[PDB]
Amino acid sequence: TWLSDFPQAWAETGGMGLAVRQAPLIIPLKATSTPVSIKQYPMSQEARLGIKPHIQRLLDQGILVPCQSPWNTPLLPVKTNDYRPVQDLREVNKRVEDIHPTVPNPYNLLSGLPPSHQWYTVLDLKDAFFCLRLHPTSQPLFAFEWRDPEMGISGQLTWTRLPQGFKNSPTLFDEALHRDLADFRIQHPDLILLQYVDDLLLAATSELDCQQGTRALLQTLGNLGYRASAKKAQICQKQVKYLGYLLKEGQR
DNA sequence: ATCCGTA
DNA sequence: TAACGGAT
Repeated sequence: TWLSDFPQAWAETGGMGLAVRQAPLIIPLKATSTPVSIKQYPMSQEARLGIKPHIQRLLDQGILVPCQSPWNTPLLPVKTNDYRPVQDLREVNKRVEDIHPTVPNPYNLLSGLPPSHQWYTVLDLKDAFFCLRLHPTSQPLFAFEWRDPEMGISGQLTWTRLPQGFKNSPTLFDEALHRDLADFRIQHPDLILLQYVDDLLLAATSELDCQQGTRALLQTLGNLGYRASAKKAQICQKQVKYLGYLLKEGQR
């Protein structure tokens, strides 16, 4: 199967990703920016318990590390009745220098799919932002408080990877992956590759070309340190769901 | 929690 | 202005 020929390429079988060719990201602040320290709002035990194993996992993965920083933003519990950690990074976002929004809207992106290429593969990358390292100098920006009263735990944690909730993550990820896949595009002139942050579409003129192109794309992604979702993967189909659209016969 | 945008 | 939906 596809899952066994490319074990490195799938979130299921490859372990965590890390885009090794991408230098750790440095996040420039606006000229007048001063650190902001917002106090953590008290969390109910239910929400704390709901969130705890997620925090523990990220610590075990090295994605969260202890720290002490002049920046602090609130951790929110967000619920299905399962709680997930959602950091409110809005006051950090306002203080970070703006970048040009280079991710195309899906309409314009799909306008680049010729009707000549009707064999499709759709892959989405698992925990994409977490594959990009954050430079130690910018890590402090994203600190929050983790207090576990019934374990005598207090202190800040922060991210070593590009974080959810950060206004520039989607754009920075899209740009990083474009740099990492540029050569692939060069080696495969006959293929169409659409990238929308972590959502990929490969289109080919024939099923053979799609099979051979998908193999090469999976191999490339795994080698670069990215991980595709095998569960959601749509491989060499005449019809696929991409970015809310149904792609079929060159339509949509 | 807090911030932004329809009767 | 109260109220809500959606966002972090």
